Amino acid sequence: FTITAPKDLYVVEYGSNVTMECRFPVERELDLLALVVYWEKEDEQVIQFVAGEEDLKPQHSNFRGRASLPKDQLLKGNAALQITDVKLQDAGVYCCIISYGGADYKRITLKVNAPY
Repeated sequence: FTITAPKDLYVVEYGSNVTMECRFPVERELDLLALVVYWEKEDEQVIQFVAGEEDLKPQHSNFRGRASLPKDQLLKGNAALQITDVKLQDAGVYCCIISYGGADYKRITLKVNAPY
């Protein structure tokens, strides 16, 4: 079991949206109840999807209502993190962690260009 992140780094503009791919193999048919997904950013949880239960942790989360896991991508084996209305603070090293049978992780860097 190994996850593939084709893009190692993403460069985006302040105020825009970004979707960071994180793909895992589905042999035959997907059992959401066996799937665990965490996205972190430098020892800070962005979002999690654990056996069908999603938690944004918007308890003073820095991504209160801007982070999501589109389920049309989850079902295709892509645990993509979508961040809307990006801010400078969002730049950094993200970690995508998946457990589906086995477990693996990939680091992904986000760069945010500011206005002039």
